[PDB]
Amino acid sequence: MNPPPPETSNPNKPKRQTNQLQYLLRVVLKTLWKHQFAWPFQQPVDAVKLNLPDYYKIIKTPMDMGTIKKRLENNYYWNAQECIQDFNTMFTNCYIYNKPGDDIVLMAEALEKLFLQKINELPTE
Ligand SMILES: CCc1c(-c2nc3ccc(N4CCOCC4)cc3[nH]2)[nH]c(C)c1C(C)=O
Repeated sequence: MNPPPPETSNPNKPKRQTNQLQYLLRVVLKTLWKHQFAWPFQQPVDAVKLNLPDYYKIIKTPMDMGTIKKRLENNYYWNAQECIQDFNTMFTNCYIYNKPGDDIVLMAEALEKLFLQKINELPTE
């Protein structure tokens, strides 16, 4: 069964915009989004549709690029490290749930390298 998706806005959580958060949305997220391997990561894992009944029995901190995008659009993060942490959570969840050699893991690995490539240099303040 599917849990509620991660929140994308919270009235108790303070919002912020930085030059690095604008970078992560405009170039990092939006370039990754257009990659040929992006499609499995553009929305939360639908355990019912994908016939993965154990996915949320294993993954207790789910994360996907659609949630990250909405969070960036809503100024949900305080800084860039908070957003990068969500990207790393998405990738690690995929390696936790699946095994080396799986097609999904090969796709995740390709996207992680491109992500690291792009966050290697970020803008300044
Ligand atoms: C292999 C199952 C899996 C997916 C995934 N399988 C998908 C199949 C179809 C779609 N579609 C979405 C809407 O457009 C039409 C096609 C999205 C999918 N995402 N993602 C992740 C992170 C995993 C893991 C780690 O097990």
